[PDB]
Amino acid sequence: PNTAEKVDPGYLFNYVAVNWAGTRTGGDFYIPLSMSSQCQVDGGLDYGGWDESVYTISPYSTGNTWKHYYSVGGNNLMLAIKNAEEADPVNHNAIAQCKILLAEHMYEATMLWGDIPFTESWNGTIKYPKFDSQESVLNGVLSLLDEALQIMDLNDANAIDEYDIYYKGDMNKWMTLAKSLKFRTLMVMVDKDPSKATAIGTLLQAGGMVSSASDNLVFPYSAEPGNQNPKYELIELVGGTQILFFASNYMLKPMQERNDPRIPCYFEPGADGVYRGLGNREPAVTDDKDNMLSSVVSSYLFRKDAPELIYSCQEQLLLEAEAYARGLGVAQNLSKANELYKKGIREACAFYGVAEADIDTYVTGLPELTALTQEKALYEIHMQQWIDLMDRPFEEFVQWRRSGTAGNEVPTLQVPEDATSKELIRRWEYSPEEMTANINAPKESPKIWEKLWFDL
Amino acid sequence: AEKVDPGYLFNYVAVNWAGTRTGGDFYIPLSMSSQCQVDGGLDYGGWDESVYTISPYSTGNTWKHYYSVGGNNLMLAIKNAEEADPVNHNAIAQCKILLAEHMYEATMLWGDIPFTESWNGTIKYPKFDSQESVLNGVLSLLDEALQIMDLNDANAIDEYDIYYKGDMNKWMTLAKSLKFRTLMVMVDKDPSKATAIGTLLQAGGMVSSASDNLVFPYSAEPGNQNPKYELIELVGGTQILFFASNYMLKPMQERNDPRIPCYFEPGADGVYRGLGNREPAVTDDKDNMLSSVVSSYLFRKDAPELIYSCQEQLLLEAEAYARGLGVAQNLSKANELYKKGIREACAFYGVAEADIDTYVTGLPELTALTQEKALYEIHMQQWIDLMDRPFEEFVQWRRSGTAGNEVPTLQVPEDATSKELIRRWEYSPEEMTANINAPKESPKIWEKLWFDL
Ligand SMILES: [Cl-]
Ligand code: NA
Ligand code: NA
Repeated sequence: PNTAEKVDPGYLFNYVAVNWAGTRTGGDFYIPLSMSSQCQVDGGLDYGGWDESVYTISPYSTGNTWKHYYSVGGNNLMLAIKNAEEADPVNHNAIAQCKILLAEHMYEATMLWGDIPFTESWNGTIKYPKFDSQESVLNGVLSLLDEALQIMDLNDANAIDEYDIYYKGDMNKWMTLAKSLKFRTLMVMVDKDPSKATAIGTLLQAGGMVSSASDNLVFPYSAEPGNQNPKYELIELVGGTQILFFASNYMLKPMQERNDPRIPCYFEPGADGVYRGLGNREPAVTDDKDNMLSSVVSSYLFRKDAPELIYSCQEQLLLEAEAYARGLGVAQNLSKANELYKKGIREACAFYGVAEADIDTYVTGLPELTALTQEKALYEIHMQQWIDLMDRPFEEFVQWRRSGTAGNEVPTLQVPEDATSKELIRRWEYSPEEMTANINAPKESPKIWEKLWFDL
Repeated sequence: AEKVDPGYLFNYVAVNWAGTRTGGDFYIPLSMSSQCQVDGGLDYGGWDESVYTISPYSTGNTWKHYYSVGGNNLMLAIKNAEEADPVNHNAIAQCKILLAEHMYEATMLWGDIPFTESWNGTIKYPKFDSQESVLNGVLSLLDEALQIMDLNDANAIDEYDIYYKGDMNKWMTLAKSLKFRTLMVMVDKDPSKATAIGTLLQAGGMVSSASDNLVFPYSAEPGNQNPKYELIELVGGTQILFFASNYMLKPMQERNDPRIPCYFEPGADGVYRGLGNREPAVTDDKDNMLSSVVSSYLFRKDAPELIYSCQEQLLLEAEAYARGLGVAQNLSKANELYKKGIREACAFYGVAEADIDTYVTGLPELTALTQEKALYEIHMQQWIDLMDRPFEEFVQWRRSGTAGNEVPTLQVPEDATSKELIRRWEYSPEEMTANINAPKESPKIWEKLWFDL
């Protein structure tokens, strides 16, 4: 923490950004979350055959991911903040930028592990930091974001700019993002802490939150060697043919019932031109000539320059729609909900490259939320959220758990047949290094089916 | 996993292997635990590995490299080369040499490990082979490589061979040298290897000049920078994490070794001075560094990662002649090779020719020493050569002596739990959990491996 000397905040910020994206798109994160959440499937043991399909998350995967949030990301964001505080002139915007990423790092960590270190982390005086409750951590996330919004200065050109790969130092975009991450985090907490409804309402009244694609928080991979999306390498190592990630029936069937024009963007068809999916661990279907008849996840999503989307306007717009449908700090309003639902679906389809005319057709044909019961309207919003997040398995897993209380999650999932667990997965076990080295860690890790605080 | 280019896989392995060897989860554990370097105390480096606390992530990441990243893909590359038309015999040789070297490195950390049953679809949970099996397996792979290799076939891994660009004469020279090195590792525990060592010495054609070195060339190009540079950039670009160990510096000073300025930076007063394990780095009242840090030049972006060197080879040859391993004991020959190896060592680190001459001139002739004292000086030169190559250093230190006569003599770190010097690593968490044929308990870090007496 204080062992390092003078380090440029921008260098550190970008190092964190690159490794964070590398982590989110890596095999020790993307695969566990996609296969365990069942938003994708592995095509059985002959193909993907991922242990994570039956809830076996490797201790290397938890350790590598944990190492990123605490050593690679957290430690260096804190260091960047310290250098920005100590600079002359004080770089207020750099502090805001770094605090927003730090907030998002701790948010992601607690949504996997629940109770985790935070308040005592990155402290030279504390050898072995205590574990904070998820409730503490999530309120800590909100505080960081509010601290960022307070210290930020839109009339100061000084910021992390050349080393800000997200927004190039445009503090209006960081402001817009910080508010949106607040809103998202509040939506995560509001089932367990209903008193958050008020703060949600206040943000909805204020506006100025992520609303179009230019506002997206996205890490841009490129074709340049050295900045290629790790997902490409994953497929190159098995010959360049995408035979590891398959269309899950939990994803494809709802899309087919709604005639969703994203199907060709999310999946490749079978050899006959037909899109067809698979259950968890169901063997991929081939003909006698060994042609693939099952749908695989689109190879386009595993290309070298595939972007890594961290927070999107679709995501925001469908959450706003949900808030109005549920009347969270605002009067229940299915008219406004419908407007935002339609808008979110348009931005979703646009992001994945659906043609304008096909978007129009899809959105036109979808029932107005106005014409449904509040219960059915909310179900359709939740389903659209589930559809939106197939290629964003971390957000998907949060979304699925958040979507319902007392077994009413959308969509309804079955426990994988060959899993030890009798119940659906709800969290990750703690990393081996933290369990060994930290004397203030739990002696025992909670089981993977034990709900986290936010999850009812 | 279907049709894949062997060259693509080979290069992917090479890059990640170098990335692993120069990474903080390998270089730091080995340098700090072996005590060929020190951390300057808790205010500076403050590395847990100084007190033998090797993280379960570090063992897991390293293990993952040898088995998943390296081994699995080398096997896959070999399979694709076997199935190609025409059969790419040289690619197979190239891949087998690297695979041998991967298993060699793994057994020298963990002892008994999977090998014969690894990378097999029919075997869920592979058994652990004895180190003896693995090391003989390493020799077999190298011999298989030398046999299948074809010097009249232009076809090989060339554009994707970052080491030698497909020059199979260099791979031949290397394979023989790795055999020799591996035999030297085994000969204390298995003295019958002396004969095979003798045979290789008679034949020659082993690594002898810098162009023969197996080295991964990092560059200034973003995307191929040495991880050690990033490590120092993250703490401000000033090298305050790796410090001169007294176990390294003092022997160099008593011999007036001209590598001192290449290995270290002097203190602010121009004096080179070292530190004990975990000893706090010394500063003046003005906060200038008076202790010697490891040279920042060694942490530059294009610092090469040396995997097998001609110094290393030449000092081992010198040792073999000094000990009479399959050849008649011969301190004249040993002296010739010792002098030669020291010259190549100093040259590698950029010592000026005149200063090399002075140093080698001033060193006693092995001829004029007892065989015991001559061997001690060879061992000390080997220890000096490997400061910035901590994996090889740790092998070297353990191999250097039997029954507590290692060179140099080391003390156990004060704040370590262990009562004895470190000898191995504990097994990775994933392998202990997932493999039902793994040991229930990991051996303790002070329990000698098979080769180590
Ligand atoms: Cl900048
Ligand atoms: Na829930
Ligand atoms: Na020994």
